[PDB]
Amino acid sequence: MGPLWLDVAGYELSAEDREILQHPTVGGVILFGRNYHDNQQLLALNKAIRQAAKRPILIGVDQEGGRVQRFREGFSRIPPAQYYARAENGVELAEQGGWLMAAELIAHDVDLSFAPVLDMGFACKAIGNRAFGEDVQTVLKHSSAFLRGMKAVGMATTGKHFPGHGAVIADSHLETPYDERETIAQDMAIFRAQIEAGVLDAMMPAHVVYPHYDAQPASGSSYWLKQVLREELGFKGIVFSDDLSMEGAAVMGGPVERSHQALVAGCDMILICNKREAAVEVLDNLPIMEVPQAEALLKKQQFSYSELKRLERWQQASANMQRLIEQFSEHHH
Ligand SMILES: CC(=O)N[C@H]1/C(=N/OC(=O)Nc2ccccc2)O[C@H](CO)[C@@H](O)[C@@H]1O
Repeated sequence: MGPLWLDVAGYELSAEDREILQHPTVGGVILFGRNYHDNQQLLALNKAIRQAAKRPILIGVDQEGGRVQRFREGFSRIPPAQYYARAENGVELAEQGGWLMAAELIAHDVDLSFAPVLDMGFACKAIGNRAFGEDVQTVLKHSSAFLRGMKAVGMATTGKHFPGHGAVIADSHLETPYDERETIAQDMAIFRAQIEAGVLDAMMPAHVVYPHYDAQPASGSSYWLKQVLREELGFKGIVFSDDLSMEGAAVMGGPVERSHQALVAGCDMILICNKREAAVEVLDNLPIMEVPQAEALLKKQQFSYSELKRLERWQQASANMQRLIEQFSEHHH
């Protein structure tokens, strides 16, 4: 596995896709809604991806629940992460949500969901009800349960967006938001806790500048990714970059330079989404490096959707998640 996560255009692989996936710089494919038509098509696509790579390759997706669920039709709907804490039995429900989400992905030959969100609060429009709560303890109580669910079925976990994206409430009018708070201790406490617990296999940093701490976005900052994340907090897992196709070239250079800089800053792996031309430029021009420790993120269990549906745990979780959505969704009222 190499450092690069890239994506494909549609429901099946093109000839170019099959060629690219063999490249040693590729480590993973991130799937989007545009790669999902139906359950059988998804299984076929994932088989094809793994066959084309001719070595282990990660298949990942943003499948959080609520506003962020790429595969919906023919899957169980998972609620916004916010909903668990709104119910009296929120800890049990959060575990069910994590388990169900992860299990259905595993059953369709996906390695991992980029989850959970450990951001604090609902006031950042991009985050909102993706957060488990608005205070440290509510977020920890419910995210920990969600994590336990994911781990129960052998899915690797990813905390995001380190050191916390919950309070980005102003618009910088630039490509990189700023969070101007003099202290983000509460936000970081959540990440510290989950790292110490040993329950995060990976971390995605925030593309956010925290000027009272450091001048660079966390996702491109040695301060955040090395000094804090590694040395102070003792994180031993995989660090993913921000989506590099998002970064402008006027300051950061072209996609090859941006990839290099992310890796030097402390990322293990880099993401280039929705920009095939950039991904190919990086494959064509980035010196080859291996990320063997990424193999830790490969899913640990194998089962089919038929098998999953025969489990009481599935029958209950699916019913309970639909009911939880119905309890708090404005759409269902
Ligand atoms: C803060 C946030 O929602 N980041 C998401 C995220 N955000 O990506 C962008 O914001 N990309 C972008 C934004 C503006 C212009 C071009 C790309 O991408 C990752 C992969 O899909 C997700 O795992 C992250 O959760």
